[PDB]
Amino acid sequence: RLIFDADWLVPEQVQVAGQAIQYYAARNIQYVQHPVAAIQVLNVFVPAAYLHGSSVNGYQRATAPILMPNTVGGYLPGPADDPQRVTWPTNAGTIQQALKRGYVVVAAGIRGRTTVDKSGQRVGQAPAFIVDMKAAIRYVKYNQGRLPGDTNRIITNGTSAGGATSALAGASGNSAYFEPALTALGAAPATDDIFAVSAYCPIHNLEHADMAYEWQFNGINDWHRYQPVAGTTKNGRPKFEPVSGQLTVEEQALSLALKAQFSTYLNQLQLTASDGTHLTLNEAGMGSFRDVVRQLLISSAQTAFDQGTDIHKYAGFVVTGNQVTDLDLSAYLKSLTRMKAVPAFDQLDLTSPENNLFGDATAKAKHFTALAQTRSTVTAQLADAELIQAINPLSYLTTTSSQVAKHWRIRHGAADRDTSFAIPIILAIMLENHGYGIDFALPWDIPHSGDYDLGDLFSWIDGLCQ
Repeated sequence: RLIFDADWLVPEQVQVAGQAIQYYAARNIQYVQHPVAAIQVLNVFVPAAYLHGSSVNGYQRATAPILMPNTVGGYLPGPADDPQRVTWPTNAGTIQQALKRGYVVVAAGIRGRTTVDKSGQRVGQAPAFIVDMKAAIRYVKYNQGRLPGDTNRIITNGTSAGGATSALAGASGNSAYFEPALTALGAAPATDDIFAVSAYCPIHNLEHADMAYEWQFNGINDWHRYQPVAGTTKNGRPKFEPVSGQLTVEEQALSLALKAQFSTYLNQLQLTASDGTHLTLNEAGMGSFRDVVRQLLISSAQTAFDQGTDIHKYAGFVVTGNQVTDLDLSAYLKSLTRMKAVPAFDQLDLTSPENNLFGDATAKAKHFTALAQTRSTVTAQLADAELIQAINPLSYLTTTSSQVAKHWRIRHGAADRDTSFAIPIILAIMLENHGYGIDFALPWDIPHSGDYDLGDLFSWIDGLCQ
């Protein structure tokens, strides 16, 4: 069972800039013996050359990297992708380019917070998303040789909640916490540690995201965002409407308290500089850690400016000659604007996507922080601490309960306000602190999105594999 049959691969082609990309596809493959939702299937795409004993970009059937992208967003279900898919959500263009690059692609469907089983019961809440990702990885590795590509070169990719999925897969290789769930699903008898991690704006470290958000936006009392509404625009993308508001005095009080506590949290992480010096924040949110955030934004501006991009758009920067020499971070942030209210993730009334993510068999949603549980405005339960810890990529970096991928590439746009810049920065520094390879950046004027720099992503991948 769960044996991949190469006879399932059928010839296909997709046009890419007047150039035809030939490949083979094997679709809707069940990757566990006992699935609980229709979405639990995966698609396999292989450059045609690998069925001819030939090569592509230096790769061959036996050596080709296996890109495993997911379409998870908002911790909702993520259907198995396809290079010919055009319906939102999709990263079809990335698969097209990957195949052209010579990569094998296995796109697995992933359960989400809204997924229900055969009796109408919720079966997609935490930790379903990572369990499915692992099951798919195990299916791939179990089928080494049968499936084209090098199973020792699996590289996950994802955006937003999907970025957290990718990061978690890389950080929690062969963790025993997920064995019971994987066993129940009848997942393939193989490992799930991967080669590398690609993650765009990973929405992770949820239990500390509210504190990080306020450390960043406290003092900015108006918020602005677009909320999805009924109806869809081109290719299934939901329609959106602008919504804004002003923080109540109570929210402002909560904001200050959350920002204050971020100092304690950040300091106890014991993050360090290359020379071992401890990064910190004072009671007012100032300090060596704040300088790192400032410098990343300065570097972001410098990179864009160096390539001919005009950076006069946001406030706060100081330019001397051709160099960005300083930044009034508070000014930049006000210019950027606040997106979410307070708390930004663990809402007191349990109405956020994250609250729903932490619901379970009997609770539609739960709190995942002591603060929101204590100040809940509705009857509520606090999610299991062990579960919260288990889905936080960071938990595995300060311990030895898994096999962590050695290569990481993380991106978070400088215009992305879905979570504080501190969130991805913490992951990046912690990875460096524990000896793991990390390529990190805050791309100038890039919003909450991903897969916008394929040239660099693939160059990074080829660098690791060649």
